Amino acid sequence: KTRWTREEDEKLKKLVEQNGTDDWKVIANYLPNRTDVQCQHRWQKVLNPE
Ligand code: NA
Repeated sequence: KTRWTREEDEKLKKLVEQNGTDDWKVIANYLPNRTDVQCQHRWQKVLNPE
């Protein structure tokens, strides 16, 4: 239940740009306390502000 920080969002965006989205476990590996699913969901949100 940890809120997302701007630094996390930026890291998330760059991690996806460099690695792609075929493996969310790779992306999550670099975001402490964030799982693959949490990273995919956040990414979808940052792409289109709900
Ligand atoms: Na993680």
